[PDB]
Amino acid sequence: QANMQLQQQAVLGLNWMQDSGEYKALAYQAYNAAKVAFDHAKVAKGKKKAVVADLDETMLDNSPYAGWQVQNNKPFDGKDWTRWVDARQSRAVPGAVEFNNYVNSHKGKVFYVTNRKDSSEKAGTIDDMKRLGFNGVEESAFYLKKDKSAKAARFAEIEKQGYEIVLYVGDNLDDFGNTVYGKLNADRRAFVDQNQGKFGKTFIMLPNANYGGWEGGLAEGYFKKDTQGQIKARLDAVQAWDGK
Amino acid sequence: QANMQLQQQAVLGLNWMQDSGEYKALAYQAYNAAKVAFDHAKVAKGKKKAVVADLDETMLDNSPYAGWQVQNNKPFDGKDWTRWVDARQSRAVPGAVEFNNYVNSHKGKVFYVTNRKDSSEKAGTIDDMKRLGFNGVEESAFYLKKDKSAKAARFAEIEKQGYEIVLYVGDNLDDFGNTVYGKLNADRRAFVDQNQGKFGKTFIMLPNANYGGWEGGLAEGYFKKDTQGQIKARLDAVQAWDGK
Ligand SMILES: [Mg+2]
Ligand SMILES: [Mg+2]
Repeated sequence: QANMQLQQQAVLGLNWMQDSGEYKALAYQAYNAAKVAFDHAKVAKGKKKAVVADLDETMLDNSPYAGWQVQNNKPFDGKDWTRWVDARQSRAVPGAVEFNNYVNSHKGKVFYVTNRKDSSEKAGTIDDMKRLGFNGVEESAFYLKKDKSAKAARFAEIEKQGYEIVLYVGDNLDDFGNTVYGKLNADRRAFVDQNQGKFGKTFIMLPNANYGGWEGGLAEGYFKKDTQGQIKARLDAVQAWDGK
Repeated sequence: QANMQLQQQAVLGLNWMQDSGEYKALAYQAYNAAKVAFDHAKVAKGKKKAVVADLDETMLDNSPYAGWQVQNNKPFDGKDWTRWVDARQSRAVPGAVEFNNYVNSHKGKVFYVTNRKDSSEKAGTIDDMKRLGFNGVEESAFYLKKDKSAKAARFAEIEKQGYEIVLYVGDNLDDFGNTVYGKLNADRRAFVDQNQGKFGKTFIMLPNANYGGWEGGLAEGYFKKDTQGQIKARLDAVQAWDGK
């Protein structure tokens, strides 16, 4: 089964995210930097300070779903995902709760801009965030996915309400705007070089070695490929020393 | 072959580190935070400002060696590693060169505290660092491994010369001292919680989902286990949703 080959390729990165103190230190580092950024942020007169935050693998830890995929040789499946969301077993990314609550009690507002589905995944999402200790998880704070996965228009909606976004937190570059949405990794890397100065300042990164826009970035039409085509794209992407 | 199963488990994390703009953004974020830390660092009168930096997967990118392991189903092998080092094809972790040069030209000194071998890996190391553009790669800047892998005694040696280490940069928690050297991941995670405030400040983390002290941290005597025992430890470490 090519599906076993596909999920086994995630095992080491899953181990790292789930078990290592290194992963946790990177989460703390991101949220420590995010606090400094928020403290220093200067906002135009008339505006209120907003922080925009992605959820999955930024504030919520869905690693148990990945653990289930590995154990059962399952590729991603939207219906399996909703059952996970409704299981209400999401964990918190280290640092995230304390950061969220800090912002919200110090003249800011965190907005959750997320591609969990507004229709079917809102309830489990809000339940888990309350349980995990996030302050300000009222409906109005959430900009969940409707039709589009691209996030900029939701950022814009927030700006329409007299907020100035002072920072953006995410594990995916598409959490920072639409510049490289649906683009291959060369373009995505180019965006990062162009915006080098913003990282750890206006753009706050969380680590995610398991999935994301970088995965689709491995090859043209990657997500439309079958399991074998996806494995091939992963393997063809490998940069290797010749052994000499 | 269990050895194929072992290296295939690294593929996705290797793809991430090698190809994603996200990895690069995390490297920039770490080095942007490191610059802020260095700018603000206050040192006791009489002392000179030191920065201590690990090399492999902190300032030097050895991902092509990992790419060769995957392509050839090879576990880690010290002799293969030296040939890689002597190949002189090391790449630079994004941000690292600019950070190193900044410190060294602004009343600081970067010291390279590294477990590349002093005897046999020094020459290739220095060659690659000069080629990559690191300033101050004279012999005296390097504290390469002799007998011990633990790093604290080398940090102490630096402190003996009238330096105060203002920050430490690494991809491994053992790059920050000896508190959790050779310990399992629970202890390692506990260290991170105890030192939560230092991350992105005094302790600067780089991402490494491919290998490290966290790998040995998966199980008691992990590095002494055969390939099958190591795969088992990885798999047994997986935290999984029950699917309901
Ligand atoms: Mg996310
Ligand atoms: Mg290292």
